[PDB]
Amino acid sequence: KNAADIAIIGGSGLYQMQALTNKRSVKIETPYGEPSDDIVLGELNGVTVAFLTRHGQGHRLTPSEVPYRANIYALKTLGVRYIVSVSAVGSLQETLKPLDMVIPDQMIDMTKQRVSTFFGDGAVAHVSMADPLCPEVADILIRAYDNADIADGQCHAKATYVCIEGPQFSTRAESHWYRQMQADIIGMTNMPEAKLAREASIAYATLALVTDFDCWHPNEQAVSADYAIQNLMKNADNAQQVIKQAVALIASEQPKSIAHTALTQALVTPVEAMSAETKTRLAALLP
Amino acid sequence: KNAADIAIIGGSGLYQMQALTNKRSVKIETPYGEPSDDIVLGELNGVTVAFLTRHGQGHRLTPSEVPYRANIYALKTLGVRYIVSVSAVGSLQETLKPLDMVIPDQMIDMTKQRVSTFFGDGAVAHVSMADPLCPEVADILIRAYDNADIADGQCHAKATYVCIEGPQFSTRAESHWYRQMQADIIGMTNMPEAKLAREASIAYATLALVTDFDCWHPNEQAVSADYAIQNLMKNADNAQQVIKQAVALIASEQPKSIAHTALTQALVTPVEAMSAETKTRLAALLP
Amino acid sequence: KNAADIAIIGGSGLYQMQALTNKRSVKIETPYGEPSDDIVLGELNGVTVAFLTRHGQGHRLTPSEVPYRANIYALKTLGVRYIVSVSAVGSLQETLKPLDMVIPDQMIDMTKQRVSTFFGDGAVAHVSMADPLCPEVADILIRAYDNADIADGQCHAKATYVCIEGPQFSTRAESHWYRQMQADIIGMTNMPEAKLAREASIAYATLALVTDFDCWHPNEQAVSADYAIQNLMKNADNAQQVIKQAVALIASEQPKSIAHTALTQALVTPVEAMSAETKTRLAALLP
Ligand SMILES: CCN(CC)c1ccc2c(-c3ccccc3C(=O)O)c3ccc(=[N+](CC)CC)cc-3oc2c1
Ligand SMILES: CCN(CC)c1ccc2c(-c3ccccc3C(=O)O)c3ccc(=[N+](CC)CC)cc-3oc2c1
Ligand SMILES: CCN(CC)c1ccc2c(-c3ccccc3C(=O)O)c3ccc(=[N+](CC)CC)cc-3oc2c1
Ligand SMILES: CCN(CC)c1ccc2c(-c3ccccc3C(=O)O)c3ccc(=[N+](CC)CC)cc-3oc2c1
Ligand SMILES: CCN(CC)c1ccc2c(-c3ccccc3C(=O)O)c3ccc(=[N+](CC)CC)cc-3oc2c1
Ligand SMILES: CCN(CC)c1ccc2c(-c3ccccc3C(=O)O)c3ccc(=[N+](CC)CC)cc-3oc2c1
Ligand SMILES: [Cl-]
Ligand SMILES: [Cl-]
Ligand SMILES: [Cl-]
Ligand SMILES: [Cl-]
Ligand SMILES: [Cl-]
Ligand SMILES: [Cl-]
Repeated sequence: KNAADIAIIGGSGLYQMQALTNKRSVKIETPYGEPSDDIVLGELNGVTVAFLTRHGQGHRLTPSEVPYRANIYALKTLGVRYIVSVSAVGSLQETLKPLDMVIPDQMIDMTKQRVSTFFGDGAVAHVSMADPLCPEVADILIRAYDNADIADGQCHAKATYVCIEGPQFSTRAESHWYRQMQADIIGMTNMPEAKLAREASIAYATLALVTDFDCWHPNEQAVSADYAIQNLMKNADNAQQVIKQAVALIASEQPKSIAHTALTQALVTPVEAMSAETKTRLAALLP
Repeated sequence: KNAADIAIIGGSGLYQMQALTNKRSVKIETPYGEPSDDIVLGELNGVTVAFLTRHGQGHRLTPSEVPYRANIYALKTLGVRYIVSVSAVGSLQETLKPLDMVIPDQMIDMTKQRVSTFFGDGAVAHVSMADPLCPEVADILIRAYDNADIADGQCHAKATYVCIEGPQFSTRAESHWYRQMQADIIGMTNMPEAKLAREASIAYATLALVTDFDCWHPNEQAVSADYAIQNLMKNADNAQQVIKQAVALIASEQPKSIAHTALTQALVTPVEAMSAETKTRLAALLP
Repeated sequence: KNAADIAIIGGSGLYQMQALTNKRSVKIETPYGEPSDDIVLGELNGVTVAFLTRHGQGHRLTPSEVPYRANIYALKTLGVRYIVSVSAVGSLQETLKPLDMVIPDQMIDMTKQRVSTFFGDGAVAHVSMADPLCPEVADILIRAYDNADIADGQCHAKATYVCIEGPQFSTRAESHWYRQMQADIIGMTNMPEAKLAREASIAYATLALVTDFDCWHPNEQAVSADYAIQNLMKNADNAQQVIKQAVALIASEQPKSIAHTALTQALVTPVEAMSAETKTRLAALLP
């Protein structure tokens, strides 16, 4: 009977959602192997939410090895229609400061080595990622931030997230180049997660937590190393207040998302043309 | 006795060449496994042409999983000296409109996960891709287009094709970025096909069929979804007329291509230095 | 008892270091398989240096298949604290001419298919690559060049190296694009080598040998093909004089490098949290 309309995918610094009631863990098997950790289900004011720690318990996974296809497939099997990804990012812009949040509206996928589709091997589909972060969810995030009355920082909307492979932080020349491409924040995880969520017909948007300037800033002075985890911990607690507010808005407003029908004019291979093995592997994504 | 000097690699919307006479299919085994489909051989005015459907019958393959090395190796075994790749593309430029054709002269390889050389594991070679689309074949395509007297659209030469991994269409920020890199059209398939054709000493050029603006255009209005396959079908039939004319010109003119000797000053490992296994795998490419 | 504080990783045209005395070869097993070739140990004026031919004997490896993790791991096991990578590059800038040397201070990793970290599968670490080429070693290289009194060319410092996957040389549009990103030289090998050296806490810098303009120059005239190996051979012999001088300076000056402590605030997984298998695989990199 385990079902949730709304999921939170928690990034660096988010290993649990403390405030959920009647917490219970579910191990979901998928055709893509195991998700990053058992998915936690609980209620935030009677609204059932699924919480998935992207890096697993103890932060055991690097961005490149996160099982993105299992995680999105598992959330699909729970009936999730809305995902909020909560991710630590570096800032590429002077006006986006540590402890600010950013709700990007665009993304550029610079990742190299990640499987970034559920398709292939028997089924062809080409979803549009023109608007890769659902504006109805992004608008909710903006009002959720304001509703949370956060003491530190501000929230910026309409930014571009560039996703890199990792795990190392960027060289200065790479940071300069991402700036020239008009990117605003940098992270390692929201691709291929945004692509996969779209293929799975799930509305997906990102609440980014600015943890520092990328390296385009000479952090050289002895005043940089340990504050950086402490601000990651402060960001994470601010993020929890924002999520509380956002879950409330999604539950009451239930916005229509273009993601919800993304597969239907993108699927090239008719379901009747798929092999038994292909249909079985794609079962939760197909109408 | 199955030999062809000229091959057409057909993209989205091109699953056959109807006009060829004495059609016959050949299954070619290669050291890279099977090509995308049986290669069809037939005569266009007594000129033997090989036709290969890049996506296989029924459009079964996504761009990332096309067996590019098998396809080019197989066409090499038939003695093909000239390839025309016929590919559906998105436009990144206002003046390149749906139903136009584009004959690019440059390419940028943004693909991530494709094996993009026949070399490695026993043999080292570094071919130049400075001019990655043979200008002698591109010039033939331009005159072929004019000779075909196409009713809809115009043909543009001297454009840059950016090849992305796919399968999803680009985000708006990615489209903006490709524009800033001076790319003109976007597709998913002509890399590594152009690199492999060059390593195989085969002259290779692209006839691109504009199927729509990339996403940098708000197709939002209900007036976009189904016309998009119908214009892909119109493009494909216009393309057939162009190919008819181009095969005629290549057959009569037999232009000299720099691709024809591309391997000879690029090969670092002397053939006498290769292992038996390496020589056998590379046999059709070596002098 | 085989130990060296300093290693030279030799690129195209560098298959040995002739001047070392009491040469002896060591085969090092690593958890990442075998290095590119047996590492040669010898003394340059009584200073022990390790010499590793990146492409193996006979130039047998392409850039994509070099075992970068084995090579860096093996040099770590010898106690190497300083690496000079000596690499052939193409120039993207008019003022960087064939036979010049370039000591870059920045790098952009455009490679696609290379394992670019020792981390994952049990251990998470995020080293900063903000300054990816140790300025203390780069400054030594500059003074080493001057000390070597090279007859042909000049040496340029403070350049950006863009690393591409290879093996083909760049299209003109790609060369144009790398110019627009403010890159100065192009090579195929120093990523992921620079990332891995940083994770291994080894100071790493590059002596780049300009072997020609990239393709952004019409080498068309019959005056280009064979001079290109002869200038690669002249570069290589100039490089040996520079290395002689650089080894001397590193040995006497022993500069402190930020690389030397790069792992200590970057490691996320506590050593006590790693599995036996993970600790064993990472043993030489861990404190
Ligand atoms: C030389 C520039 N300095 C070094 C002292 C830094 C320092 C930290 C980062 C971080 C970062 C990551 C985790 C915790 C704190 C930080 C921080 O900054 O202070 C980053 C954290 C994320 C990030 N995004 C880039 C992929 C990925 C999330 C970029 C980051 O860049 C940093 C640069
Ligand atoms: C290799 C990458 N190229 C870039 C254009 C593509 C992209 C899309 C298609 C589509 C297609 C594209 C967008 C949305 C829906 C479809 C679809 O398919 O429904 C197609 C849709 C139908 C189709 N035919 C298969 C024979 C239908 C007769 C072929 C299609 O080919 C495509 C090729
Ligand atoms: C939001 C922007 N709109 C959505 C309604 C579109 C719509 C379609 C495409 C297509 C496309 C692909 C197959 C059939 C028709 C189309 C079309 O456009 O109408 C494309 C087809 C190819 C293409 N190249 C990009 C890789 C690959 C061929 C890009 C395309 O971009 C499209 C954007
Ligand atoms: C790792 C990537 N780097 C970028 C410069 C390269 C690139 C090319 C070569 C070549 C080379 C380059 C272009 C055309 C022909 C050759 C060739 O090789 O014939 C070489 C050609 C000969 C050669 N020697 C092998 C010991 C010949 C003595 C070494 C070569 O090394 C190259 C390295
Ligand atoms: C059309 C442009 N012309 C063709 C005649 C060339 C010619 C050579 C290169 C070389 C190159 C590589 C090995 C030996 C000599 C050369 C050379 O140039 O003359 C290169 C050698 C390295 C290089 N870096 C690019 C990856 C890699 C080392 C780029 C190179 O670009 C070249 C372009
Ligand atoms: C997925 C990519 N994102 C980009 C910011 C990152 C990047 C870094 C961290 C770090 C981190 C970052 C930089 C330097 C040291 C660390 C560290 O870790 O010591 C972390 C350091 C500690 C940590 N906590 C694990 C639960 C400590 C409580 C989490 C960290 O998460 C990171 C995430
Ligand atoms: Cl932790
Ligand atoms: Cl920092
Ligand atoms: Cl179809
Ligand atoms: Cl459309
Ligand atoms: Cl050689
Ligand atoms: Cl040359």
